[PDB]
Amino acid sequence: SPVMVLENIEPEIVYAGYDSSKPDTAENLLSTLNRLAGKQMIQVVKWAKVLPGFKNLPLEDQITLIQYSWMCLLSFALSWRSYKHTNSQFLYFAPDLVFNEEKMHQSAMYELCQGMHQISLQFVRLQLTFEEYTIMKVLLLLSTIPKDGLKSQAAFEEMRTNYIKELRKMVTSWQRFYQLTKLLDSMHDLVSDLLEFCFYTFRESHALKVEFPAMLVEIISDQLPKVESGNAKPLYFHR
Ligand SMILES: C[C@]12CC[C@H]3[C@@H](CCC4=CC(=O)CC[C@@]43C)[C@@H]1CC[C@@H]2C(=O)CO
Repeated sequence: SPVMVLENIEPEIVYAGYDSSKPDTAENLLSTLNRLAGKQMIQVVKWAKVLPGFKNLPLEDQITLIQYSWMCLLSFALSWRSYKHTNSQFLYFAPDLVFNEEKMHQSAMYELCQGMHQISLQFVRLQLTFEEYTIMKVLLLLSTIPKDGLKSQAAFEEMRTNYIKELRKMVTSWQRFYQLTKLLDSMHDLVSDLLEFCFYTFRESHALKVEFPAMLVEIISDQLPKVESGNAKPLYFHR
């Protein structure tokens, strides 16, 4: 049943809010992009809190998972918007913020922009259906746990596996499932890339003149303060 509920809960529109006009170099794209991230998060939490099964684990587990997987979320989402609106032609961050080989170019991010684009590209080729995306997206929320587990760990695995079963239910064949689960797996590869960059732009804020809101502040100072190592255990799907 969930799928139905997911269409409903599937977050809406979010504006980045960039007073575009004068030269927009690194110090410009990133502070607005971060700002953008800060607003979508308020949206992701609103989304997750009604999710089937997930809304059932105590508030502690819920927030942890959102933290260890926030980057996957937003990035996976960027791909879908880029794919739904521009046919993947571009990276649709926000209605008021679209990227062309020029924005990616002078965003000081061209390389990661290309990676997130390579994802949207896989969406087109596979011609992803909302159903698939919505379920895959829950799988990303449920894809990176604390190396040592969760309080409601047992309840957690049954849940995720159920969503697995659901995605395969949706896939109804085994090749499709496979392509989709392999896509999500690869995501773990991109996200680690996006995170190390986000982290060093964090640690080197003022000096690079790249600001972060406050919402994203309390999250990164929490996410990478010690996990820049390997206490963040992603849960792949294949080998
Ligand atoms: C965190 C980040 C700015 C904000 C974006 C993130 C990439 C994924 C993403 C996709 C979206 O659809 C909205 C903003 C955002 C969440 C970037 C990767 C590096 C960059 C920085 O490191 C900024 O200094």
